[PDB]
Amino acid sequence: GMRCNEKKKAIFGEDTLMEDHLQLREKLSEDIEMIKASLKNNLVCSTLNDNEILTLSNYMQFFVFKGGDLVIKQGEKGSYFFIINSGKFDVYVNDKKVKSMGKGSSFGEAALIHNTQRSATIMAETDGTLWGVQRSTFRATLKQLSNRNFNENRSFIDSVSVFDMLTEAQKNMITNACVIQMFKPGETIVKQGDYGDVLFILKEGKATVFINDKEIRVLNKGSYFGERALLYDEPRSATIIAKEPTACASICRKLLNIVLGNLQVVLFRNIMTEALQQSEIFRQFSAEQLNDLADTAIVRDYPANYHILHKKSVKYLIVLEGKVELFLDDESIGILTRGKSFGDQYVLNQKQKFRHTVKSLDVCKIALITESCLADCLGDNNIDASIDHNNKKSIIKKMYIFRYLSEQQCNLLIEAFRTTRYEEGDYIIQEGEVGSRFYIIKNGEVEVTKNKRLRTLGKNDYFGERALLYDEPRTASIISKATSVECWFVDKSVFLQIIQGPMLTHLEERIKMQDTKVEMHELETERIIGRGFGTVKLVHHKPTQIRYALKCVSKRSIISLNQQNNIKLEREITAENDHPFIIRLVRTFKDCFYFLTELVTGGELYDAIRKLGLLSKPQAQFYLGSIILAIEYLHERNIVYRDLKPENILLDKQGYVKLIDFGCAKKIQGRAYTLVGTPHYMAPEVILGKGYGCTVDIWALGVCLYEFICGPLPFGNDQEDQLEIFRDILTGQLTFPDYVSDQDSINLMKRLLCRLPQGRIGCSINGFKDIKEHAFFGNFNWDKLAGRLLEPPLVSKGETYA
Repeated sequence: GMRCNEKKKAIFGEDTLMEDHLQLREKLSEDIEMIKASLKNNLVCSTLNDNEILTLSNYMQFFVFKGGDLVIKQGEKGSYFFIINSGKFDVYVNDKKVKSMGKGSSFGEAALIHNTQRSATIMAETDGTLWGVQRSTFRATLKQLSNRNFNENRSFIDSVSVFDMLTEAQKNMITNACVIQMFKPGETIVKQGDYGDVLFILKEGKATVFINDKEIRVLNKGSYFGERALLYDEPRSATIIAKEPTACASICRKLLNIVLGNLQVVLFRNIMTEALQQSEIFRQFSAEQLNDLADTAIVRDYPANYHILHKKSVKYLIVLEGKVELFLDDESIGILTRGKSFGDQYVLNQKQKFRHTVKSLDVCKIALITESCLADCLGDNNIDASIDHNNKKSIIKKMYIFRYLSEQQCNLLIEAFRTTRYEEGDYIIQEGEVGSRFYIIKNGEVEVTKNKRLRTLGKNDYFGERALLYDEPRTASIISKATSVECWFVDKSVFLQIIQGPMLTHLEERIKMQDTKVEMHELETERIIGRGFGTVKLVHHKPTQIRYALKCVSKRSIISLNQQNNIKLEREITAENDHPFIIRLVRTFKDCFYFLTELVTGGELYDAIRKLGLLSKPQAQFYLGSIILAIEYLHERNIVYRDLKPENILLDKQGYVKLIDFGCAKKIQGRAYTLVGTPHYMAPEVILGKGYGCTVDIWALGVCLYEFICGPLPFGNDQEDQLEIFRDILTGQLTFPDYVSDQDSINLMKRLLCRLPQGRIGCSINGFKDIKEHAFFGNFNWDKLAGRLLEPPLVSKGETYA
């Protein structure tokens, strides 16, 4: 009997105590009504409907205690929330008796929001029992309720035909406008003849339809009605009455108009945008431009066999319904069905005579875009020139170098483009030579080469942009690899006449820092500039003499709080950020993790506002405006920041802002539920645990504006206890001091600090447009902000760090 000659591995606070007291107990009517009563008064649960509270009530657990047994200690980490069922319980703060609690009373309120160290000890005087629930269970139950409600409502949005032409984002936005409405047997949901404006969808139960007091049919779960009442003012065709207990998801037109705008206008824009984008011309148009074409297009119904067009200043034609046949003279050239379109030729050549014929094959609906309709869309009568102008604008607005310049700067630059032609085999650029030109390929193809082939570029690609910022050797060659290639080009001399010093300095310094492929051994630490988490060192790169910042995240710090999956997700977000008002990552290192970023030398915004005192309107516009662009950028990439506060905003050498610290930031996929952020800045929806998204940063924006204009924080300014901060956030009164003289500032603050996201400015389908166009910003040039053409509020004299 031989043995195994290997080896075999071995195996190895408040929740432990409540386990000793837990017992099974069937809940009666009297128990449920007590729970229901107690939760209706609770900070988080007061807004919840009966079915939500009844669900939460069921997850409560029975805990039996003897007189003298410990329930809660003072200084231990909190977790349970309690409702006293029987007996008496005494509260001893600092080993000193204060209150005596009995049947109906509650304690451990804060535990339902976050892990908090308790204040006092609760002891049991007589033999008594508690109804209890943990945080985990409570937050999980609130998550599941709201999340399933949302998913169920969205499926019903999908089953309703009138919403078919809404986008993903539009459907998700109106899913939140769904209100659940309960009807007992006998209750009439809608009555024949009433001008109602509400769609209804049966989740569970059945309801009977009555036209003229006569039963037509019965309606089962999934059946819906009132979709026409979201579009038009019309009487109800029927009287719908509930047969059994029924739950209805409902959408009112009033809320839809707030959230989405006019539903007919939005649907048509989507239909028209999709059609117009089939043409290569209108793909380059902006969303606004296409929306304008949709709003002003002439819509017409034609009978069959009608000459819609023959030999009229129509340039483009879209089939909304039916079929039309296209003719060149007597030759049929094709049939256009629903969604197809015609007119590329005439859109591009404004003055060209319409040579084609369009004839309806059946009864049809057609959208027509005229010459005036394009001119109004584009802002001038020279359609051919504007389309060319915009084609170029679309190309350069994708490049960092050009996309943040003012519109006036961008227009002048486009106008300065000159065209040249090349024979096949011509070196457009030769490597090693010093360039002074930026190129965009109009026609043909080119080959990028070095020392062998690297790439191939064609129509609307670009190259050589670095020559506008630097005097350096071309790292590659550009050989014309086609028949007769044409490039648009702009000279450096022209670029330098258009761009001004501050923007040029920003670009010079920013594009350079990707070139320096640094290594850890090439960095020398000058001084420390931050502490924590870890430490931030100012470092000096020996080869290039460029100065950087080096954050030092410790391994033992990250592994302690289990932030394993969060540091990798943080690196991803931080690396992808490429906006002028967001910190730019250079590279990372490991051995402790490291972030190498650009050096920001003008200190925190926390200190700047404290140097300035109360900000004037122009100063608040500048800083809040700057934060808006950074936050907008992140929201467009589905990133919620979650920790917006002045501490997390640095100022650069020129006085422009840099958003830092993306530890709390997250790539949003649906509704987020985790409680993160800094309490004073946290949005109500985060605290209430029913789901949130990018809208939280807009609340935070409001908190910042309040600090800027008013001085103190709007909620919990005096408070240190986190429970009392959240309370003031949830139910406190928003007030403004007597020295705040600006009506528009207060209006904006109130609407940014709207508790429910649906009524919050910037949280509708228009997004930040509504914030940017608010009267507070009436005299504010957003165009000049991004391009660094505004005097900032404060310019730092020398460098400044914490």
